[PDB]
Amino acid sequence: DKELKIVICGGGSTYTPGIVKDLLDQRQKINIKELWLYDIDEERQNKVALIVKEVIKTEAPEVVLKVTVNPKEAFTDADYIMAQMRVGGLKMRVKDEQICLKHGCVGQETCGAGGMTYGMRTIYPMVQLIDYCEEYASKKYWIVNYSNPAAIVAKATYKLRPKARIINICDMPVEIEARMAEILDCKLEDIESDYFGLNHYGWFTHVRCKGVDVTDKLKEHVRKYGYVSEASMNLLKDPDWVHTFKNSALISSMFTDYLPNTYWQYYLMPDSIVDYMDINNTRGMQVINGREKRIFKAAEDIREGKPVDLQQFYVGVHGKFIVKVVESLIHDERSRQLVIVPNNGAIENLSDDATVEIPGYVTDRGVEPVRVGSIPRFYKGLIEQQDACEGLLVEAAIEHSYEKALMAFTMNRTIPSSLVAKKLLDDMIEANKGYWPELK
Amino acid sequence: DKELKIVICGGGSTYTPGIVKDLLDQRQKINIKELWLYDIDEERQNKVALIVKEVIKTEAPEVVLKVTVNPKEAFTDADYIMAQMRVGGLKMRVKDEQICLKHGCVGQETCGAGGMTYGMRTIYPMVQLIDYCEEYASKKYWIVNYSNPAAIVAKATYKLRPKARIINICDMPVEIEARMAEILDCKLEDIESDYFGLNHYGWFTHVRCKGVDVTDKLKEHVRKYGYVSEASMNDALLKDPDWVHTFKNSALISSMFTDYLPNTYWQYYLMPDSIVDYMDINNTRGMQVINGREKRIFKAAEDIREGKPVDLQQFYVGVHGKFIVKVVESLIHDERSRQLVIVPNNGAIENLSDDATVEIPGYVTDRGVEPVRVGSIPRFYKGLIEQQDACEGLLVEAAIEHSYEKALMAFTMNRTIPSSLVAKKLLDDMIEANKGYWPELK
Amino acid sequence: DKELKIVICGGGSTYTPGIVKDLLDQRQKINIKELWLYDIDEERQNKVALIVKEVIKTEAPEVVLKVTVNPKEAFTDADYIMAQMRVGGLKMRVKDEQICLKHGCVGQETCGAGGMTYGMRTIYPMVQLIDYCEEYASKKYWIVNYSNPAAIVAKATYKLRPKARIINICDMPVEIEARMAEILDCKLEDIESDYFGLNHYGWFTHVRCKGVDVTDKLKEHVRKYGYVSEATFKNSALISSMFTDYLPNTYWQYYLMPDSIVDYMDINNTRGMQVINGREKRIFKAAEDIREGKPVDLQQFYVGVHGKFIVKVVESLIHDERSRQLVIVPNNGAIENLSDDATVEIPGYVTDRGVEPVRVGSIPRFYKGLIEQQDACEGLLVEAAIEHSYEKALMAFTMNRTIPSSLVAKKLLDDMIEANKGYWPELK
Amino acid sequence: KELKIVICGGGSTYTPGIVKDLLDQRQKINIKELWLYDIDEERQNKVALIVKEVIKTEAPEVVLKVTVNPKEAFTDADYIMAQMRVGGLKMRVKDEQICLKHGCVGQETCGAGGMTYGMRTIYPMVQLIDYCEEYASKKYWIVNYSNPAAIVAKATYKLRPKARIINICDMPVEIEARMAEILDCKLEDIESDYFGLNHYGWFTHVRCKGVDVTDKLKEHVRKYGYVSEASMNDALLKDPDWVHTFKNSALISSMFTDYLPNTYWQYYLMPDSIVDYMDINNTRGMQVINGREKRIFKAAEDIREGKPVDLQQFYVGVHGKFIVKVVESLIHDERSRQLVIVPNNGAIENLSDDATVEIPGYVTDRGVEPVRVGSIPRFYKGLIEQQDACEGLLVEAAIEHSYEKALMAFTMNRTIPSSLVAKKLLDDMIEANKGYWPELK
Ligand SMILES: NC(=O)c1ccc[n+]([C@@H]2O[C@H](COP(=O)([O-])OP(=O)(O)OC[C@H]3O[C@@H](n4cnc5c(N)ncnc54)[C@H](O)[C@@H]3O)[C@@H](O)[C@H]2O)c1
Ligand SMILES: NC(=O)c1ccc[n+]([C@@H]2O[C@H](COP(=O)([O-])OP(=O)(O)OC[C@H]3O[C@@H](n4cnc5c(N)ncnc54)[C@H](O)[C@@H]3O)[C@@H](O)[C@H]2O)c1
Ligand SMILES: NC(=O)c1ccc[n+]([C@@H]2O[C@H](COP(=O)([O-])OP(=O)(O)OC[C@H]3O[C@@H](n4cnc5c(N)ncnc54)[C@H](O)[C@@H]3O)[C@@H](O)[C@H]2O)c1
Ligand SMILES: NC(=O)c1ccc[n+]([C@@H]2O[C@H](COP(=O)([O-])OP(=O)(O)OC[C@H]3O[C@@H](n4cnc5c(N)ncnc54)[C@H](O)[C@@H]3O)[C@@H](O)[C@H]2O)c1
Ligand SMILES: O=P(O)(O)OC[C@H]1O[C@H](O)[C@H](O)[C@@H](O)[C@@H]1O
Ligand SMILES: O=P(O)(O)OC[C@H]1O[C@H](O)[C@H](O)[C@@H](O)[C@@H]1O
Ligand SMILES: O=P(O)(O)OC[C@H]1O[C@H](O)[C@H](O)[C@@H](O)[C@@H]1O
Ligand SMILES: [Mn+2]
Ligand SMILES: [Mn+2]
Ligand SMILES: [Mn+2]
Ligand SMILES: [Mn+2]
Repeated sequence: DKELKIVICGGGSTYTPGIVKDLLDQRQKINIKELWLYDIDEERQNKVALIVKEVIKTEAPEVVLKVTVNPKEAFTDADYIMAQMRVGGLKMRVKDEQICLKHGCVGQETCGAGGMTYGMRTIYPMVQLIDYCEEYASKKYWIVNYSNPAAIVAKATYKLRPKARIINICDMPVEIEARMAEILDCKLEDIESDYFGLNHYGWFTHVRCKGVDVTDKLKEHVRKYGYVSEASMNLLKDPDWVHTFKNSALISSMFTDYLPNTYWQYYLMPDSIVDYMDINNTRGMQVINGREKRIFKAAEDIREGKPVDLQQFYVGVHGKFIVKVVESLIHDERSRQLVIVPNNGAIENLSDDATVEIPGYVTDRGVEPVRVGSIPRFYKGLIEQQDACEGLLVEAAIEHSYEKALMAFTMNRTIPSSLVAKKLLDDMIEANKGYWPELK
Repeated sequence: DKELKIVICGGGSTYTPGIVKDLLDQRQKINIKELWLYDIDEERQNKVALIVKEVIKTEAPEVVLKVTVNPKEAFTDADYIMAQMRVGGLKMRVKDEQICLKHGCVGQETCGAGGMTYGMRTIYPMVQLIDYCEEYASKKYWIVNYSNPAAIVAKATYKLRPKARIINICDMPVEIEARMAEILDCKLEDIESDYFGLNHYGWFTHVRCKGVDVTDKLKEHVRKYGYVSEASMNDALLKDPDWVHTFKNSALISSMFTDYLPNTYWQYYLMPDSIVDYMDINNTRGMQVINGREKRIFKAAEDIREGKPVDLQQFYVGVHGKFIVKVVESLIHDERSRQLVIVPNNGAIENLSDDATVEIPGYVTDRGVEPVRVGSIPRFYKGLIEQQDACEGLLVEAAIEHSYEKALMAFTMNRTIPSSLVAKKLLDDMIEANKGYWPELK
Repeated sequence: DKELKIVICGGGSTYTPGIVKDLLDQRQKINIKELWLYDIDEERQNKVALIVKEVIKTEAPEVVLKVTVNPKEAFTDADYIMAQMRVGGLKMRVKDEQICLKHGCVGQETCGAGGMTYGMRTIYPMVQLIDYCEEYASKKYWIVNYSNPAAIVAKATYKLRPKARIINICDMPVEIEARMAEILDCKLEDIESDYFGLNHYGWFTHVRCKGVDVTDKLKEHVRKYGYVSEATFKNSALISSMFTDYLPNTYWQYYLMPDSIVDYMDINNTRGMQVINGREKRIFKAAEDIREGKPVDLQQFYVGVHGKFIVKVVESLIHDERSRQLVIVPNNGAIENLSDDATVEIPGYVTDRGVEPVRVGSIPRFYKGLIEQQDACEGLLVEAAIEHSYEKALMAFTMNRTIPSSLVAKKLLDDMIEANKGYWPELK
Repeated sequence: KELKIVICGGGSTYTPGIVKDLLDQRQKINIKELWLYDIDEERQNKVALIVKEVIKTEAPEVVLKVTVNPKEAFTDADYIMAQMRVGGLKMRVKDEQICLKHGCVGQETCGAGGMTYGMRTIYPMVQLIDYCEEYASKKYWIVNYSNPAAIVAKATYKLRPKARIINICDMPVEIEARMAEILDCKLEDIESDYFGLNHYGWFTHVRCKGVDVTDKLKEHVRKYGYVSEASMNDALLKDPDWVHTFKNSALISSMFTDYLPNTYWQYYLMPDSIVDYMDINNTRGMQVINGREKRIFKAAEDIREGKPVDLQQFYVGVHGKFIVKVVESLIHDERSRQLVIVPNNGAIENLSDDATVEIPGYVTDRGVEPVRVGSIPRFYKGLIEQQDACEGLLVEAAIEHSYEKALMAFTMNRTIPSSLVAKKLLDDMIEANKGYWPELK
């Protein structure tokens, strides 16, 4: 009910225009006082801010915009801080994907040796974001972080800053039930699923469209066509997410207990992913020539006074799900979202420091995670491997240990051998000088 | 959208006219096809049914009322079963309280040896209620059980019938929240608290009115006056002098242990000395409700049969009916209401065993309860729950395995019982007084 | 092997003449270079030391005796320190038992409010003994502590000094094993039992003499005459009859039947006064008769399997003999249904590097609930020592079974604070 | 008392060795009769010939009995030493052939080959237990040292929890033999702390006569591995594979510097180096056909003709002595501290209860008393948890007759790089093990 200072950490992001409009679509419920754009790359944010200035003009010209690179200005009296940083940028992302494919391992943004490399670049910058809000922001601030790797960052931030008023979320589960809703002619607001596992490492146990269970109806379709549908093709315009949503067919057919997350293709079938990818045109290269080009081109058109199509960025359930989390934090709406919380008994046969991705009711005081219970053996063993992998990686950043990171690389299902882990690790240390913590 | 068949298991209860009116007040949200009153005592239920018909005639005359003692006719195609049975009746309640006071122990309805005795009378009759609904009722039935002892029956029903579509609740925390509403001059709708422990064995960690945390302000008042305010005296529950003494005893407990606001029933566990002296062997609490709540509900039955006018607002008091109807209503429309229910732990409270039936906040869905991950509790409250959970656990094993030694272990474990020697003299006294109600113990 | 420096922490104890002789009997295995007596009451230690040298020269007059009160003197290059201290002495034990009987509670040395009060006196003096040896003693020293209350001391010292080279034992399980052997006509060295629980809070699950299990024959006799045989003890016949699974520890007569003990105890003549005018007075009169040249009987102190059990643990630490004993150890999964920081009393193999406890497994519900209550009771009392909290000490008093209510617990704790000023830590 | 000793699997190549090491303790083991039981009648009698001349040269007063009847061999049996290899030494070859056909490691106990070998031995082991509970002495003991000990011990405990069985393995003792040869220490004075699964553990501390030598061993093993100069003289180092396995541990000990690794970690941590090293037309299972199995059938033919046999070629290795010491400890209650396989149940706190871990324990006359070792670090918890789930899912596939549980188990295994490869390996193992594997719907 109070005027709120909304701060976007990483204003120069390609998702910034879409986030703002989805935040402006909920104006009558979120009392925006000042919309702040914060970033460490000034000239990059200035170009993206010109689109935000046009998104504000076309949707709500009364919203006051603020752009800065000083953390004191951006975070002083900050009420809600939606974090979406990419440490190193997309240029460092293709470096992670090239080194992995050079050694024959999968090169992904969040999975495999690439995601582990991206993680240790984001651990300490995220903690610095925590300390910024603890010093300057409101005493009851909130950091709705959806920057990747969510599994490693949430595990690192919980062990380093346990008292941080933070909520780590991901939209990949929301994107899957967006596909699941179209398979059934169901509307996305009427969908709801039970879920467990780590980030990019979970399963849909039960699905229901408006209270009526559905899991069997979806299981039959996904095992035959995957998460694609005849209406899905109308994000599905991207020729790479059509491969991911289709790849869920073989996984859901071999293991028939639950409906799988699309990120299981990189762990269950890494040999097929390696042959599918191309080191000369990695996914990061595909978005530099795609999403990032179309947002720089739109910034140049605004400078040239030419009309821009602002609906390029108003796509996906990405922005809608994040604003709902903020909206539930403001009015205590008790929204049930698949968020990432410390376990501490939520899943009994898992460790306490494990950051599981489970359903929880978003209160104004934080997430109230639902007690899930015990999980089967096949899913405990997979999570125990990744949880130890992520845990050894965090401990490598805390202790500045080379062996701890080497142990974490060997633990990953992507890395096939202890010898490959050492050769992959030594290449990342060379390519992350100035980003990674120094290992001894 | 679907017409529902609501069955009140135990229609001859003193709370039956209350919850019937509280159920009729939600007529737009609960589509009542028929209202069924089931009981094993035909004559007692027919007298209460006279008042239920008078309540129906006053609030909603379009609701058809069916009264029966046949379980197959009562539970066939049943949609929602609200259990409020008292195995042995108030007759056995005064005998449990008198036997305890005869041995210098706290004789309470649900706490101490009287509660454990009342529990063993209710285990198998509750299981028979479950098998009735599994066999006769709808495949999506729900048993909103609020019969006591809710702690023992929930742990027993979960072990014997784990697949039962049952939800065990209690109004004692809600009644405490009503007092906290009066102390703060806050509306009960705006109240919400964090809570953990067992039934009649819990603690309020945080309490907030309209989202604003008011725990520190409440414990300031409770430490000096207890759960009693000057506006609390105006309501109907605080008319009973036993409830005034019961709420005002929380001042000592909230002053010695300053972490949380205690549940009211800690009066008998933490202070059995001050309770054995306060109670009267010749006028126990069960005797008081016989000369009070039970007397005034069978008087109104005779007044109805004599044409004299009956004051129906006698039984419309308390948050008893309002809380139980809200649970069923949240089961029908999937309202996701956050209530303090009794669920199997299974990691909800990490320091406790899996089969511990803890009383924690949960969201009532049309599929059951989704309990929130409470986490770890400090040492002083773990050790207290570990003792009672072992006590209640050994008592459930005594009913299943028919073991006399497990029952002696259950009585020895309880905090009310001072020694194992008193536990045997009390147990053997309960064996004879409950011949016909208890399971055989070899 | 190496000539070792044996130190007795508490030379003014009434047990010192017995421990010394039991240690001299194993002189062929324990290479003693000099026997030390450490204490803080040099007036009391010098009188008991007169009995020691007379025990020395009547058993082995070639070992060197040393009597000092300087902590650096006694613990420098010390290889084995045998702690038997009693903080407050026997003059405060009588006050712990009188205060409990003032409120109608169990007035015992180690069980109830008397035990918790005694435990709060021994925590920090024990920590100081640890820090004395960590800097002055040998880097592989071993502290064999058997000073009560072992349950509260072992839990407090393990949380405060986790890396302490300490072994907490108790002869009460061995004394029961002695009376068991007398029932079965068995040699004490041939008896061996499986055991679990807290110190003075455990049970005998299986007992065997010469390999043959004799549990059923024992509990037949113990249910009739208790642990007493034809060749406190007799009270265990009721406990073994009401609960038929295991053979109980004798100390369960205070927790399972507290009010029955209160009717048996006389406040004007407590147990601590029986030893004042009994064991303690026979030690000082013996030292008095030694000072006057009167011939003394040194065999009156040689009684008991008390000293022989503690020497056996030390000998097993020296030569790595793998002696299986009932030792108080940190749980950490030895009993699954108990917390990690629970100090369980389970059989373990005494090695040259410490005790290797056997994995016991899960215990049934009735014994878990009783242990969980006492473990939380002792855990809260230890937290009251570290955090200096009056509410934590009140919580621990309320948790104890022998306390009828929290009302009596507050009146009981307040009386203990009045009588233990100078021994207890501050409680805000 | 007089004891009836039964060797389950008399046709084994280790039968003459364990008989020699059993007769060396004839004063500590009162042997009433020595029984050789097996299902292969023709194979056992040939191996029984060597056993007849072993007893002739050592203690000709021992009564020898051969049979193929379980009621004859197991009635009144006091101690049974499990030694079976169901399917034979040639089904082992096809395990190591199919694995290398898909580019995976082909090992007797590790990878898809060991999981396949395990599924063959689960129900035969359950039948051996039910044979003894029904026929043998009421206080019988089964000293099981037949592989895969990890999967068998987990399956036998979940199916027969009250079985009087003790699962052991000489691999830690074979390493302890090598460690003793590096430090000029005697094997009787060696003693080590150890945790993990069977062929999946780590040596945390090592002592020679009670003095820690772990840092001194790490200095040598990180350079030459478990290979030393005195080790070469031993008969096991004359095999070219057992030298490559003991020197391969140099890298694993150099990368993970916490503990000394079990030599079987080369198959889990290095599936690239092993598949490159293995020859598909001459696997380890083939090297024992024309190697160990040829030297024992040569000796069996030498006896029936009259030619005197050299029996000391079967009298090498810590395998037999370590097994006889365990059974001797059960008879006289010697409390021998051995590295055995027991149900966890809190022994390793941060592991599941049904996990069968390999930890030190004191062998009494009533079973093994394992020591409480506590929690293990994160890197070693995650590795064991993955293998524990792998072996757990494989045991469930045997009990529940589920094809999906088997596919889940083959996918969890570290040596299998993909679910696609896990499905292709499982389908080939099903066809090759028809009649040995249970049905998988
Ligand atoms: N979890 C999910 O479901 C999900 C979905 C989409 C995007 N994301 C995350 O969104 C982020 C942005 O993606 P993008 O394609 O727009 O990236 P981008 O590289 O185009 O932009 C990232 C922005 O972050 C800024 N930044 C970098 N380090 C920073 C720091 N320490 N503090 C503040 N700002 C910093 C950069 O300067 C840049 O402006 C990534 O972390 C991505 O993984 C996550
Ligand atoms: N959960 C709580 O906090 C809470 C609050 C109020 C009441 N209660 C419980 O409500 C119940 C009723 O209280 P009351 O004072 O109105 O009781 P009451 O004695 O006046 O009436 C109880 C009724 O139950 C019937 N009954 C007994 N055994 C039965 C069986 N096996 N099947 C069906 N009906 C059976 C009796 O015949 C009688 O009609 C008690 O169990 C009481 O403890 C619980
Ligand atoms: N656990 C068992 O099985 C077992 C058996 C018998 C006795 N005990 C305990 O062992 C101890 C034996 O002593 P006792 O009963 O003969 O009493 P005691 O009073 O005769 O001797 C205790 C000695 O401890 C000394 N002391 C006090 N504070 C000290 C400190 N800080 N450092 C060193 N010495 C200190 C005293 O001055 C005195 O000399 C007592 O605590 C007794 O209860 C335990
Ligand atoms: N400590 C260890 O872990 C260790 C050490 C050495 C050998 N082993 C195991 O020893 C076993 C034997 O090795 P080997 O090379 O001598 O084998 P082998 O092939 O030479 O002999 C195995 C014998 O088992 C018999 N057999 C098969 N099924 C049987 C059944 N159901 N009951 C009884 N006997 C049966 C066969 O007929 C054959 O005679 C293998 O399982 C091997 O892995 C393990
Ligand atoms: O019947 P009474 O003794 O008045 O009890 C009144 C009731 O108060 C609350 O509702 C408690 O939760 C019940 O357990 C109790 O029965
Ligand atoms: O001191 P007493 O009354 O003689 O007690 C006899 C001794 O035996 C008990 O078992 C305790 O271990 C000692 O604390 C006690 O001193
Ligand atoms: O490869 P092989 O010659 O058959 O020997 C293999 C054997 O050697 C190791 O030392 C292990 O102790 C055994 O478990 C294994 O089966
Ligand atoms: Mn994501
Ligand atoms: Mn109640
Ligand atoms: Mn003692
Ligand atoms: Mn082996």
